[PDB]
Amino acid sequence: STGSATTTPIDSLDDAYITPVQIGTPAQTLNLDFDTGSSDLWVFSSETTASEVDGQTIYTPSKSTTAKLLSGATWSISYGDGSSSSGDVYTDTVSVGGLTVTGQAVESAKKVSSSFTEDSTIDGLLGLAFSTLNTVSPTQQKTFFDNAKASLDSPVFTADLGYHAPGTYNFGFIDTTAYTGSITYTAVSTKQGFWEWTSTGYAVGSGTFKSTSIDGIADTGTTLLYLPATVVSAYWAQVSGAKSSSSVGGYVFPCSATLPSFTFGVGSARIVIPGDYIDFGPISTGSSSCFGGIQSSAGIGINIFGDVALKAAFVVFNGATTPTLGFASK
Repeated sequence: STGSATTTPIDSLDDAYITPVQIGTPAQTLNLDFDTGSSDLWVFSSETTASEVDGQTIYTPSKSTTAKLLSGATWSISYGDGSSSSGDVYTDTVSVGGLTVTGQAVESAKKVSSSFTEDSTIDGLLGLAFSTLNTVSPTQQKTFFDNAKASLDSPVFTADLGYHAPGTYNFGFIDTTAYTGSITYTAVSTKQGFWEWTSTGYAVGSGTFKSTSIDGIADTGTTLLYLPATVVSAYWAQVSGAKSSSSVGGYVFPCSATLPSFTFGVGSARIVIPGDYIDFGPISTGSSSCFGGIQSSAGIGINIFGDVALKAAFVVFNGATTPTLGFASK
């Protein structure tokens, strides 16, 4: 089997992407944030504290003839950025772009933090990291991909995120029309539960490539590109007037600037992030200070190849017995 679904930016800055997902019978369609950096499929629901719902579409298990309470199971997740959610668990039928999994754990939120409430466009998360990070207790549950894997034509999914435009998540096949040149594959460590890999270096603008190993995660649920302070400083040093602002929370730059590209290495291959992809617009409405899309990972504890980086590529998440990651230009 295969599946193919369009993923759409939630706003004009590509702060996140939503993908429609069919849950239950008859189908209830929710727009979920596909997240290769976490491993829980959780949704706003009829059980969510009313004051914490503000415009989201909810899953109502009592209206699904295929929903079953997973007795005794609870879940609770605290994301790196301080957001959180928790609740109980149903199993139900979940379909993504024509690909159907029966008995998928659908984690129903009883509580969500303010960041989730305030984002009316995101109805929940669909985790695509390794199932070892799943938070359901006392019986850990599998991700949608893990459940689908054996049925797929090939045990892969691909992320093709758009810049200020829709893109695609495919399951079970590689669309050879969706990228240019070749796909370069690189090793993955699953030791921390992530799609963790090592970039071979970077360049700033038309500058020379610096060969250096940068370990990090391919994380569709993170907006920005988080890299070591040395690398980030070298980037922003090429933008007149750029500075790191503790008050704002990272590097800012004059909105009148033209940003240089940023290149990252995948083996001997190179992925070029155009300068425009690194512009996250005014820090507040009407400001002439703009927020940067490349930020320091210092004090995160891990480097993160988030949407800024991934949207410059066609990315293969290869879930074979020994997983790997593939990157192509597009």
